[PDB]
Amino acid sequence: GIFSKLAGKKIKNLLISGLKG
Repeated sequence: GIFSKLAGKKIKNLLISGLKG
């Protein structure tokens, strides 16, 4: 639920961090 919907955030935080390098 809350963690399922919030997943869209964490995933976006790792994508930008993994692509920023």
